Amino acid sequence: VSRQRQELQELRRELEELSVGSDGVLIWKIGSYGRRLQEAKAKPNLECFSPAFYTHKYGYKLQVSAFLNGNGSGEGTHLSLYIRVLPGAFDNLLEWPFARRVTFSLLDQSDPGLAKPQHVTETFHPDPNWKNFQKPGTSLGFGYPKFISHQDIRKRNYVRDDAVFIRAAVEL
Amino acid sequence: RQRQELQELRRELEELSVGSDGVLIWKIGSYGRRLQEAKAKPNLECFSPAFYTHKYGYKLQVSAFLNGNGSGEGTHLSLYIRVLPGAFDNLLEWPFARRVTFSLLDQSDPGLAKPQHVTETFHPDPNWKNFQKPGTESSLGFGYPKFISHQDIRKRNYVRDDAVFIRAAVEL
Amino acid sequence: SRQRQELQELRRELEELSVGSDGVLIWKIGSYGRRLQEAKAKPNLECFSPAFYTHKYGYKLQVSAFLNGNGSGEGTHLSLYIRVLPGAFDNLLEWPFARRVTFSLLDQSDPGLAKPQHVTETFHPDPNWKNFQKPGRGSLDESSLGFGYPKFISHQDIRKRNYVRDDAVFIRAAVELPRKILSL
Ligand SMILES: [Cl-]
Ligand SMILES: [Cl-]
Ligand SMILES: [Cl-]
Repeated sequence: VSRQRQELQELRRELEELSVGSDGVLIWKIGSYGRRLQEAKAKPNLECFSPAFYTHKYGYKLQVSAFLNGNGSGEGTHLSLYIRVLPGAFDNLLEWPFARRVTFSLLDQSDPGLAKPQHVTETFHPDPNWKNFQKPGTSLGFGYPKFISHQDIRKRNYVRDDAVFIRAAVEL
Repeated sequence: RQRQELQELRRELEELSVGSDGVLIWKIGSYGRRLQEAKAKPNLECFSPAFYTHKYGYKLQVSAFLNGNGSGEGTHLSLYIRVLPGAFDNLLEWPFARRVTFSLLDQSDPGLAKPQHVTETFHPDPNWKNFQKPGTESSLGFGYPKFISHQDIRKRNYVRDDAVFIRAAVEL
Repeated sequence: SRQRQELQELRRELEELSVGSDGVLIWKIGSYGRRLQEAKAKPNLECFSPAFYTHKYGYKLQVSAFLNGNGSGEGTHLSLYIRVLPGAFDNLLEWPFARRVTFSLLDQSDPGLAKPQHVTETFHPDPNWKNFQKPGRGSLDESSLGFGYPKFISHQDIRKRNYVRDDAVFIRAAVELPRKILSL
């Protein structure tokens, strides 16, 4: 029994090391949007987390997070989006502070052949003085409290089939 | 209980099945045994792992009747493809209209002699219901009931070490 | 047993997903100090990288290391080797394996503040080395195959710079990939 469980834990860890951006891109699907939005309205600062992902194979380990009902200046009125640098297996091989351009998008879920998608996008340029980007060891989220308002999110296909797509594109 | 813990990992592995520059290579092992099973069970269809054409692309699945079906029954290998519901469907153009190239690979040492692959190409038919957006008649896929005859498959190295390779290249 | 069979099937599926990143495998060897002491006590003690495909539908390779050395490097050097393993796509490939291989022991220094001085060896696989031949049966069944460097880096040199950092070493194997085609 102990062997089968240690085996499952080993495979789960292996799967997590396979979470890697595609040309620096992570697309995070937040399902059950309708329910999760009501949970966030009942509990201020309830945060959703993406799976951890490597920017590129043997790169930085990052994690996207979202407040469906918002946080800080966006609390109760906006979707808020953040990213964090996590301790990664290959940190000693990397340049510090983390200084890669990060592009956040909330995807417009429209068929591109029928209508041009109108994604909500913002490009983050890390400040080398912010502690957030320093080598882990030697949370620290960085992002936007007012990414998209509750009124604006209903104006395009940002929510479709009770799901939203958050895109984080890291310049490699 | 653990059947679903294992099914969670199996589902994640399926999400990691992605074409290499739009290419899926599907190995059908135990050819002799499976061919005999196909002769005894005419509705016996082999399925490839499901795969994404590209990261965040269309989810497809290749299938084969080793003893053939329809007009190829008992005389040919029949090859088909289907669109399956994918996690990113709302981001894609519909109907699926990307050129698909099927090849049965000649397993000849390329350093010795030029392998003579058996190849067919098609542009997906917009009137084929399965090429339309999933969720929006026969359960059969789209393809070739007469891909290669049983006489031709025994020539060259189409069957080698009791295995055949099916290649499906999707124009990205 | 049914769940145990399922675990081994998933483990095989995960191995098929071990693919180099643009032909690159980076292998982290943790607990370096302890493993060096174990290797001093057991001369044949060999560390193995996970098996990996050079590229999707490519060659299956595996890197190996003797922390206390093998052959001419025994007791004085780290020895590095690579071998071809039976892969699912072997019958579609050119044999013998002839793609350029570059081995590196990584100097774990921040590249932005100091130039890391990696220890490197490059080679064009010799067509006469039995391992680089197509994998696969005779009455003689042994494991002596892999080509390499018995004297990759000396024990004196590995203690310089940042080759060992946080009790770990990084071994890099970069393999030459098929060239992309372009129509003019
Ligand atoms: Cl730092
Ligand atoms: Cl995908
Ligand atoms: Cl150390």
